[PDB]
Formats: sequence, structure tokens, C-alpha cells
Amino acid sequence: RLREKMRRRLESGDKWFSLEFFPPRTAEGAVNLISRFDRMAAGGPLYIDVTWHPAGDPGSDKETSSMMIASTAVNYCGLETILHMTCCRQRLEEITGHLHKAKQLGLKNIMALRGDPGFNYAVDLVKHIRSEFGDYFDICVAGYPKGHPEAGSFEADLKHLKEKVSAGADFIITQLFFEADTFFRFVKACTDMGITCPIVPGIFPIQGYHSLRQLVKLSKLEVPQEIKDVIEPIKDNDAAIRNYGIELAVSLCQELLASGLVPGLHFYTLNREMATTEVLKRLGMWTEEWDEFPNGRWGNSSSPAFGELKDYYLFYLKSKSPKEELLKMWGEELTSEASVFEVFVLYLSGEPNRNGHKVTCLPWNDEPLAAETSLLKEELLRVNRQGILTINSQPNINGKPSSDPIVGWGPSGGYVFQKAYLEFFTSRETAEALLQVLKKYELRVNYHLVNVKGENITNAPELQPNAVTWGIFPGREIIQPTVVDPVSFMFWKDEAFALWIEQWGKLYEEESPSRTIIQYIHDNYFLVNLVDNDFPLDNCLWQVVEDTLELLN
Amino acid sequence: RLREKMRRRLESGDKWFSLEFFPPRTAEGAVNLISRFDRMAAGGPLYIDVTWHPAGDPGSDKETSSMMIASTAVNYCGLETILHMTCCRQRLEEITGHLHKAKQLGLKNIMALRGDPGFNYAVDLVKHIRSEFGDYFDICVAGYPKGHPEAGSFEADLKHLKEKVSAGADFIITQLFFEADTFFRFVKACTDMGITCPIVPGIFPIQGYHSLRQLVKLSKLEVPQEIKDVIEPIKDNDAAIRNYGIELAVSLCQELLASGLVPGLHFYTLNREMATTEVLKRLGMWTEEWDEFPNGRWGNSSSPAFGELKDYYLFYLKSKSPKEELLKMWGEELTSEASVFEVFVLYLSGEPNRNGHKVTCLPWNDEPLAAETSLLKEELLRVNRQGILTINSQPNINGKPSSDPIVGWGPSGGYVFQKAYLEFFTSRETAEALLQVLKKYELRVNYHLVNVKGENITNAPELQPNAVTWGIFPGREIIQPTVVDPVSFMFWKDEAFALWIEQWGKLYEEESPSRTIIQYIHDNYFLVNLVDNDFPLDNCLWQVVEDTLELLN
Ligand SMILES: Cc1cc2nc3c(=O)[nH]c(=O)nc-3n(C[C@H](O)[C@H](O)[C@H](O)COP(=O)(O)OP(=O)(O)OC[C@H]3O[C@@H](n4cnc5c(N)ncnc54)[C@H](O)[C@@H]3O)c2cc1C
Ligand SMILES: Cc1cc2nc3c(=O)[nH]c(=O)nc-3n(C[C@H](O)[C@H](O)[C@H](O)COP(=O)(O)OP(=O)(O)OC[C@H]3O[C@@H](n4cnc5c(N)ncnc54)[C@H](O)[C@@H]3O)c2cc1C
Ligand SMILES: C[S@@+](CC[C@H](N)C(=O)[O-])C[C@H]1O[C@@H](n2cnc3c(N)ncnc32)[C@H](O)[C@@H]1O
Ligand SMILES: C[S@@+](CC[C@H](N)C(=O)[O-])C[C@H]1O[C@@H](n2cnc3c(N)ncnc32)[C@H](O)[C@@H]1O
Ligand SMILES: C[S@@+](CC[C@H](N)C(=O)[O-])C[C@H]1O[C@@H](n2cnc3c(N)ncnc32)[C@H](O)[C@@H]1O
Ligand SMILES: C[S@@+](CC[C@H](N)C(=O)[O-])C[C@H]1O[C@@H](n2cnc3c(N)ncnc32)[C@H](O)[C@@H]1O
Repeated sequence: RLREKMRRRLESGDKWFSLEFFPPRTAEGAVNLISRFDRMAAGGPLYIDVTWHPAGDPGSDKETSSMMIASTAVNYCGLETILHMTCCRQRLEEITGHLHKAKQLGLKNIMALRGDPGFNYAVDLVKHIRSEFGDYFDICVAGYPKGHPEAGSFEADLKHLKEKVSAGADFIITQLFFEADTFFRFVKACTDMGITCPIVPGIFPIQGYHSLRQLVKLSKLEVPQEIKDVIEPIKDNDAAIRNYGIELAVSLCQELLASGLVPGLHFYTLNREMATTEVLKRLGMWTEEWDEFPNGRWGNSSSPAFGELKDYYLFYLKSKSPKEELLKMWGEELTSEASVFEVFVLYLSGEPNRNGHKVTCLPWNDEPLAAETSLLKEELLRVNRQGILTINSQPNINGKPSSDPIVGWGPSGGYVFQKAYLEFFTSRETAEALLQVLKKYELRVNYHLVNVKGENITNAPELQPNAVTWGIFPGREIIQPTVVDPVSFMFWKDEAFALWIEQWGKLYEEESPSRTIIQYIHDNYFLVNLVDNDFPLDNCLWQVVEDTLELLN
Repeated sequence: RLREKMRRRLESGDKWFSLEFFPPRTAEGAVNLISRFDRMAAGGPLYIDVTWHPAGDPGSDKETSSMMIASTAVNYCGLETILHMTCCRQRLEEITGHLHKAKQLGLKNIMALRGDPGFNYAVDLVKHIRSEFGDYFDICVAGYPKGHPEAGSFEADLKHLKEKVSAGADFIITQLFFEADTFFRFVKACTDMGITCPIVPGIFPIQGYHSLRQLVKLSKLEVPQEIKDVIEPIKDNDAAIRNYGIELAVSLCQELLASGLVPGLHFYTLNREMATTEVLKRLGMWTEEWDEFPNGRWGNSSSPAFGELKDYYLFYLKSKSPKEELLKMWGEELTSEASVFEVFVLYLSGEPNRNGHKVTCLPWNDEPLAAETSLLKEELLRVNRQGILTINSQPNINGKPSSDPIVGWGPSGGYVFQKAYLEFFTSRETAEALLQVLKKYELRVNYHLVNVKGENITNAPELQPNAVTWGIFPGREIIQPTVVDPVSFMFWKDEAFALWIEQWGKLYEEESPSRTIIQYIHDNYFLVNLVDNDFPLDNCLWQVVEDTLELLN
């Protein structure tokens, strides 16, 4: 049993580590994840666990399902695997079937959580598993060193934690923390209540700017000033960020293990090994494609680490974004699609709406408009004003020092290149006119068009990813941060279209004309993605759009 | 047994195919080869065979040894594996030990060859294996549809083939041919003699320009005019070459299998699957990193297909290069290293030697000096004249259409880039002066220096390959044809240094002063490799060399 070995390790004074992975968005991602499992197992982790993300039908039977990732790890790889579980908006028989399948599939360890929106708290699930399936499953539960964000207080949260662990459970996994002192405080507090189950500290290695930028938003974590200050100059050079994160992790882990109150370190891998492996090797616990820079939904899809961090349970919708402010931003009600066009335009121009409220966000892009779109702002306003609703773009760039404050990245002393591209929704009429016009730009312009119905039109290769950003650096291969890939793009459509009726539509009633307008847009508008391959020349995307309008109008 | 299944396939009218691989030069090459084996096995090849190359100690115990490649294929992969064998300059007990090990290792099939320079002909080996190891091993033998190059005639060669197959053997593998008619002629001729063992036709898919260029040299094969003519315009665009080769292979194989006299097709893979897989899928026999463009010793070392084609047994030293002409070219005798410098200079300038003979070749570079060195000829003459003996180089190039007749390659409508680099030998004194001078070019210049003793000095990353040539093409990832890699470079030194005393030294007697000069050079001269990373600027390699000379002189 897991608890048994953990106690037969604690009593011997052995220190162990564990690794947390999340189901890859894509099948070849699953294959690469399994390869990662095999390679990391040589370190001798006590157990791995697979995150349970409610959004992506976790209890399904596809090769992406967390269930099957865990099942493959435990059967084929032999690694101890804990399957996470959530309760929010789940019915009794669904949970029952899931646990039955897990029993059949051999998921001997179930990690019980509550998730986020016949079960309300995590205590209810632990109690369901203990009542029905007996003591087959080993149950651990989440603990929070500073207090769950929405708890009334840290003391009542500790009381509820006691209640949970007393019902069932076997050990507590503790959310990431930046200083060992707080974890010691938490351990002592639990000790006073007499929580006998071991508490395992969560270690989050900062790996690239994206992780930091997401993490800083989480208020209660209170990222120390030092980390932000040091990173900020380095911000562009992710590799340096990773090194600093490794240094921080080693320091924190050394301080923890110095005390001996820590049975073992729980590392959130984010499906990226090198960082965690280096940290473990520095501590010395390591027993003994290289895609480690996901670049959100743009980088290599086949990478197991592919995926926007905001989809990770830790940063899933924490940016509350109150619905009343969204309603006041994008207009209380819409008279016609012209209103939608206006909203898209203001998001880029920045002038206040007629009601005086600036449109600060859109359903798709949450992050602030980067400083590269200053080179496209006028043309973007042009296209958006004329019904071409851009949701992403970048200018074509020739060789430029990697130290350029606007467009530079990567190891200093390199040269960085970009291909112009344009992601935008359009009316079916505009889409067809765009298809006709492109015929004369076929050689130099790559385009993907897809409807919510799934109909897809593309001239790019069926499965070859079109490289769009790359850099030349001394003594190193060619880095390709940004990619346009039909596979990543094709399923991305489902998210992009869903956002129309999920984030914007819900703001309006079911019979309101605004809802009808949004539904019309969601049903008919195409999703389009254009790339200009002639990067050493002037950006023709403006010209092709202009001739599309001239043909249509 | 292999013969058994082949006959139980022939009698049923089943058609089968086989795949031939060669031991990769590098360990990760072996791993990738094993992956290729696993993936190709889904086609259901009857048997694979592993080439036996005498040069690279084939009967060794490293992970590159053909023996162990075969052993891993048969044990771990389960694929029927034939181990090739050679006789030239091998002793009785070495062969005996090799076969004993094979028996222990489970290499149930031994392919008996003669190789090239107590055994003289392949008949002696087949007879040794049949005498000592009984009928455990299944023996096939090479046959030649047009006649072995050095045979007296095709009829006496056929008689000797009969003799060989009568002693032992079980089937004949036939060297590549371009037209099925000749194979039919060979089959009929053998039939008249009553060769009862099945004859398996060798299929060579042309995959890239390098293969064609090597193959055309082999006279007896007599490459049809059509292939050369069609390829020549395409020559630069390898992918198109591969497509044409696939078409040719499909046509030839269809014509063969139409007759029914062919039990099965034997494909020389060259450790590259896509081409062979496509051909098989076209025929329909397929049961059901992507590095497929080796670029000789420059491309990705980890690729199983890495390696100069001239090392392949088929094109191993066929370019006789008579020793008397080498002696008359590079000087009958040498008075000092100045003579070597003169030879190196003339190789690039092209003026006739004082004796009137033009220096057409050097031990290292056999291929004619490409048309890109016209952009460096004056500086190359400078450096060579001043004791910097270049054996490779390329100019730094910014964006240039891929259709450029001089430097273009790859899919049309791309942009091609190059980093300047310089491979050259130097005196130890010049080497140290170069090391001192480089300190001020450390940021932009990457350098590797290594001696025959193995001492190595480098500022590049320990194992990261420095990319030196790349191209930007529509709707495609960044292609990296040419790489500078410490791993490939580090063992390459052994070949480069060995050539000094093997190809040049042997021309002079053991006590001759010329031999002493060549030995001095081979012992003391460093092997150097410089790369200029600032490709959008003027080539500084000339400047750094000039300041190296200024410091020294
Ligand atoms: C290691 C770890 C892994 C995680 N994995 C995932 C994952 O895979 N998927 C995912 O969606 N989320 C995951 N989370 C996040 C977690 O699911 C959310 O924080 C969730 O909202 C809280 O679940 P819980 O287990 O704390 O349940 P609970 O403790 O029941 O809920 C937390 C809140 O409920 C309160 N509470 C608990 N019991 C009572 C009670 N009896 N009366 C009143 N209030 C009570 C607590 O005070 C606290 O405010 C993970 C968190 C951690 C630390
Ligand atoms: C399918 C295939 C695979 C190969 N694999 C390899 C490999 O892994 N490594 C490698 O180094 N080479 C390889 N070769 C090349 C081969 O080893 C060379 O061509 C070699 O020089 C000839 O060997 P052989 O088997 O024909 O032996 P032999 O037939 O003994 O030698 C060929 C020559 O000997 C003559 N000869 C044969 N018997 C007699 C006799 N009794 N009296 C007089 N003359 C005789 C023939 O007429 C012919 O001219 C391969 C060739 C083929 C077709
Ligand atoms: C992931 S980036 C694409 C650029 C690419 N990653 C690179 O290496 O430069 C997202 C970019 O899309 C641009 N852009 C984002 N949202 C846009 C919108 N609604 N309309 C027009 N342009 C937008 C922003 O400049 C933002 O920096
Ligand atoms: C999104 S791009 C550049 C975006 C935009 N052009 C800018 O600089 O503001 C930067 C990406 O390059 C990738 N990157 C990849 N390898 C890197 C490396 N060795 N060093 C630094 N960044 C790297 C990371 O995914 C990283 O997110
Ligand atoms: C494999 S290429 C290197 C260029 C690279 N492959 C590219 O993509 O352009 C070999 C080149 O080395 C150059 N060069 C070769 N031998 C040389 C020699 N002895 N001295 C100076 N330059 C040489 C020739 O131009 C030849 O084309
Ligand atoms: C050696 S380089 C260019 C040499 C030199 N610059 C010239 O053009 O004469 C060409 C290499 O690019 C690689 N190449 C790789 N991928 C290719 C592709 N899709 N199409 C064409 N060539 C490719 C091949 O290894 C091929 O040998």
C-alpha cells in the first residue's frame, strides 16, 4: 500500500519526492508524456499523480482522459499513480461509475478534491469512497498553508481540514508556498489539532515567464517582491528564468529538508522534466524532443506541456472578471453586429465606450495587448472596423537583435524573426470573398478557415506545423517559439466559438435580441488564420484584406 | 526456420519484402534505429538484415557494432535478422569466435560475403560455417545481375555463383538494378544452370542527390540517362528527388511482381523509412524526429541515417584513385611543410603543379570544390598559403531566394541562410596564437580545436549542436541541413587524422624524409573548426585569422 511504504520510509529516515502531471491536450502529447514517465522514473519517484481537470471530460475514455493517463502509468510504467477527483456539479452515479472503473482499471489511489463550480465539500467524497469501496483506495487531501481563498478564516479552515482528514484520508498534500517558514507554521498548527497524517509540501518550480505572470495574479500566494524584481529584466529570456527558479527551488527545498519534519517533496512538473530533474539532482535525492518552452497554445502541439496555463487547475478562472463589469464594458444590449464591431475596435484603440467605460478585455485574450501591436494598431483598427474581428496578430519582422526591447527574446546576441499572421472572425460573406481573393496570394499566404459546424478549408499541409517565429542564437539550434499548426488550431476552434455563447451570450437573457445577435455570430461567423510567408517584404495581409473588402463591398 | 517460412510463403503465392540497415555511427543513432525497427515492423517485413562493415570493427561489443544491432533487433524487437559476414584479411579464429558469439547471441541467420581488401572467396566462408556450425545458420549469398565488377566474365561469374550456392547457402540476394529486364535475364541464366535457391531482387530507392551522385560513379550499374537528366534541374530540391525515386521504385517493383518470378523485394533503407514505406504502401504490400535528409557527416548526428554515403559498403572506395597518380599530384617527395602548403593551395587555385599535374583531390574532400567557394577563393588561398590548411568552409549568407543557382536549395519560394565556418589544420604554434586571439571574438565566434592525442578545447556547449545552415519555407518548419556538433566532430577527428598517414603517408617509404614530415604533421597539427555566428555581418573569420598570423609572425 502507498501509506505503508510512506511510513516504512519515514521510520527509516528516507526522503522521497513525487511528481504531478496533467493530461496532455493531444494524443501524441499523451505518447510523449508516457515517454517522460519512463525517463523520469529512473529518478525513483515515490508516486506520480495525474491532475483531474473537470473541463476536459476527465472521466472519459479517450487517450487524453486523466483516468487513462493514470491507468497507463500504473499498468505499463508501473509508477504509483494517484488519480485526483472533484465534486462540483457531479451526480452520485457518475462518481460511483468513475470509482468502479478506477477499481477495474487499477487506480489504487484516489485523491479527493472539491473542484470549483449530491456533494458540496471534499468530506462528502472521502466519505462516499470509504463507505462504498471500503479501504481499497488510499486517500490524500489538499491542505493550504495560508488558508483556502474563500474560507472564513485560517482557524475554521484548519478545523474543516481536521474534519476531512478524520473522516478518511491518509496524508495531506500542501499547496505551493514560497517560504518554508509558513509551511512550518501550518505543520505546527495542524499538530496542535493532532493531525497525525503526514503533510507533504508542494514545490512549484517557476519555469518561464508565463508561470510567473499567472502565479502573481493569485493574491493569497503573495509572490515575494524579490522574485518579480529579479525576473523583470530577465523576463524575456525564459531560460534564465528557469535557472533562477531552479535556484529558488533548491534553496527552499534545502531549508525544508534541513528540518526533518518533511517526509517528501511534491513537485508540480507541468509536464516539463529538466527543471525538476535539475532541482532533484542539486538536492541529491535523484537516484540515478526537448520541448520545455510551451509558449501557451502556440508552441509545439505534440509537446506534453502544450496548453495555456490558465487551463491548469491552479489558474483556472481565478481572474473572476465580474459579469456586471463585462456587461457594462461590451454594451448592456446590442442593436446589430455593428455593436460587436465597435467593442472589438475599442479593445485595441483604448478610447472609452460611449458610456465612458473602457473595453479592457475580450473573451479570448485576457492578457494585456502586448507592445508589438503598436506596429499594427492603425491597420488593426481598419480591419476590425470593417467586420474583421481580430483576436490575435503579429507583424512580420526580419533580423533584429534579441535584445530589442519590443520584439526581442531568448539568449542575448541572437537574431529574431517573425512572420505576419492574423487570427480573426468574419461573416460568411466576407469569408467567401476572402477565399476568392487569396487565389492570387496562394504561394506566399497560408490560410486556415473553419466554421463551428467543423467545415474546414486550408491550403497548408494537412499536419505540418507552419513555423512563424524563430531565432538565431550562438552555438545553439534554431528555436521555434511560435507555431501555426492545423492540429492545435483545429480543436482550438471549439474553445474560441464556445466563448461566444459562454462568456458573451450568457450576459444577455434567453429571448433578448442581444442573445439572438450573439447566437447568429456564433453560428455563421468563420474562424480564420492567415500567415504571410514573405517575411522580408512588406506585410501583405493588410492588402489582401483590403482587396477582400473591395471585392465584397 | 527462415528458408522454411520463405518456401511456405512462395508455395502460397504470398509476396514479401525485406529491409536492410547499417550500424549507426553513434549510440543515440542506435536508439533511434531501434525505434525505426519497431515502427517499420508494423509493415510486417519478412526479415531485416544489418550490414557488416569491416571498417568500424563490426565484430566488437559497443552499441554501434553490427553484431549487437542485429542481436537487439532479434531479441528485443523479434524481427528476423541476417548478419552479414566478410572474409578479406580475417583469420580463422576471429571468424570462429564471431560465429560462436552469434550462436550465443541468437543470430540464427548469417549472410556470407567476401568483402574487399585463410579465406579468399565467399565459398570458403559458407563452407567453414557449414563444416563447423552445421545447419543451424541460414546462409544467403550475394548475386550480381550484370556481373561482379572484377569477374573475368558474366559466365564464369555465374559458374562461381553456382559453385558457392552448391556448397551451402539457401537463397541469393541480388544487387540493385534499374530495369527488371536484366534481373529476368539473370534469373533465366541461373535457371539454365539449375540454381534452385530463390533469388531476391535488390531495390535501391534513390533518396536525395547524395545517393544519386555516389551511385552514378559505379560504372557497371550504368544509371540510365533518364534518371540523371530528370534529377539535374531538381538536384537541389532533395524532396523532389525522393518523390521521383519513389515513383521509379514503384514502377520497377510493379513490373517485377507482375511476372511472379520474384518471391520478395529487398529494400536498401539506408536507415530512412518514409521512402521505403511510401513505396510499399504504393505497391500495397504494407500490412498496416523525421530526420530523413542526412547531409553526410554534417547533419544531425543522432539520426540513424547519419554518415557519409562513401562509408556504405556499396560506395566504399570504389573511386580507386590510383596511388601513382596521388604520388605525382601531391609531389613525389617533400622537402618541408611548405610543400604540403603548396599542395593545399593548388587544390583550391587549380593551377598545375610545377611538374604540370593539377592537384585534383585531397585525402579528405573527394567531391569537386563546390561553386560556393568562389565567394571565398582569394581568402582561402591566403589562409592556406599561410599554413592554415582548410579542408572545409562556407560563406555567411543572409536571406537569399531558395532558387539562387549558387546557394539555393529546398522548396522553392523559401529563404536560405548560412553561417561562415572554417575547418582547417594548423601548427601547434598557430593553434595557440589562434586561441589567444579568439578571446576578443568569444561572443560571436564558436571554435573547436582537437589534437590527435585527443586533447580538445572548445567554447561551444558540451553537446548542443550549433546550427549553421537553415531555410525558411512556406507552411513548413525550419529546416537545418548543416550542423556543427561536438559529438560528430569529436570522433570525426580520427578519420581526418588517420587520413594523413593512411592516404598520404603510405605513398612514401618508411625511412623517407617525406614520411617523417607527414608523421610530424599528423602528430602535432591540431584540427580546428571555427564558426561565425554574426551571419548578417561581414565574415570576420578572415580578420581573426589575419590577427592570428600577426600575433604569431
Ligand atoms: C495538491 C492539490 C491538487 C489539486 N488538484 C486539483 C485538480 O486536479 N482539479 C481541480 O479542479 N482542483 C484541484 N485543486 C484545487 C482544489 O480542488 C480547489 O482549491 C477546491 O476549490 C478546494 O477543494 P478542497 O479539497 O479544499 O475541498 P474543501 O476543503 O471541501 O473546500 C475548500 C473550502 O471549503 C471549506 N470547507 C471545507 N469543509 C467545510 C465544512 N465542513 N464546512 C464549511 N466549510 C468547509 C474550506 O474552509 C475551504 O474554504 C488542487 C489543490 C491542491 C492543493
Ligand atoms: C546484398 C549484398 C550485400 C552486401 N553486403 C556487404 C557488406 O555488408 N559488407 C561488404 O563489405 N560488402 C558487402 N557487399 C559487397 C560484397 O561483399 C563485395 O561485392 C565482395 O567484393 C564480393 O563478395 P562475394 O559474396 O561476391 O564473394 P565472391 O563471389 O567470392 O567474390 C566476388 C568475385 O569473386 C569471383 N569468384 C567467386 N568464386 C570464385 C572462384 N571459385 N574462382 C574464381 N573467382 C571466383 C567472382 O567471379 C567475383 O568476381 C554486399 C553485396 C550485396 C549484393
Ligand atoms: C502569443 S502573441 C502572438 C505573438 C507571438 N507570440 C510572438 O512571438 O511575437 C499574442 C499577441 O496577439 C496580439 N493581439 C493579441 N490580441 C489581439 C487582438 N484582439 N486584436 C489584434 N491583435 C491582437 C498581442 O500583441 C499579443 O501580443
Ligand atoms: C512568446 S515568444 C516572444 C513573444 C514576443 N515576441 C515578445 O518577445 O514579447 C518567447 C517564447 O520563446 C520561447 N523560448 C523558447 N526557448 C527559449 C529560450 N532558450 N530562451 C528564452 N525564451 C525561449 C518561450 O516559449 C517563450 O515563451
Ligand atoms: C558539405 S559542404 C559545406 C557547405 C554546407 N554544406 C552548405 O549547406 O552550404 C562542403 C564544402 O566545403 C567547401 N570546401 C570544401 N573543401 C574545401 C577545401 N579543401 N578548402 C577550402 N574550402 C573547401 C566546398 O565548397 C564544399 O562545397
Ligand atoms: C547540403 S545543403 C545545401 C548545400 C549548398 N548550400 C548548395 O545548395 O549547393 C542541402 C541539404 O539540405 C537538406 N535538405 C534537407 N531537407 C530538405 C528538403 N525538404 N528539401 C530539399 N533539401 C533538403 C539535404 O540534406 C540536403 O543534402
